[PDB]
Amino acid sequence: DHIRYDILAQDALRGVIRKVLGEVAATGRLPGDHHFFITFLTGAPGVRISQHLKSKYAEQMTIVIQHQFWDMKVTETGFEIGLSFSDTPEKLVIPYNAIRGFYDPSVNFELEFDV
Amino acid sequence: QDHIRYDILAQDALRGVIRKVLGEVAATGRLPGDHHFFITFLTGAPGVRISQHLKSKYAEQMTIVIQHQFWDMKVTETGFEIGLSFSDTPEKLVIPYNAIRGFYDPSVNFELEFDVP
Repeated sequence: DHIRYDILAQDALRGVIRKVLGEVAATGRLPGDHHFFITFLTGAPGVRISQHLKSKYAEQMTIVIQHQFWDMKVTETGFEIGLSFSDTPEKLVIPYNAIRGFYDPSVNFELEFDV
Repeated sequence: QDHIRYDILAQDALRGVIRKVLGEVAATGRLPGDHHFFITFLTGAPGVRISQHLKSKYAEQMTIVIQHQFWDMKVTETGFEIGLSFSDTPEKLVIPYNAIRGFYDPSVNFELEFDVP
């Protein structure tokens, strides 16, 4: 039991999500008809949100990076993005370890983690 | 139309798990707990270095077991090297990571598969 394959795998997969949106942010544009549905834990450590959003999605929120999003920056720890809302601009930092689900419908790809 | 190819990205990532695990063992020199690996690879793939004895005994695929009697395990950038005994004649094997087709750890029922061809 000395080997935590489950952890190792999820860090590895986690790092795929890093590479991906890592190159989407490089060019600012999203390739072909691609787009992501990243589901994360609003209260996870490392997460940077607003009491506004947190008082809206107490446990977990699901953003959607499509057509045009903004300010997306991608670090080894997580991704920062802009999220224009009906009444206020929001900017959240979502650390990878906080992501519990990544879904890309264009190529029917799905990742799920234990949070 | 896929511009990202998640599969190739997931595969190299998981292949990366085999690297740190095999690399951790190569460090110490002993498998932890009841862990042991069933590594299946292509004897034909390039970079693979095995003897005529084994290449003839095994056509294209082969499954090796790292458990009780292994020596000189060296993890490199390209793949890894391991020493095992087959029918009492010691052997040295060079397996490049991209030649691995499957990795199984019966100890904790953990298996990984790749498109080795």
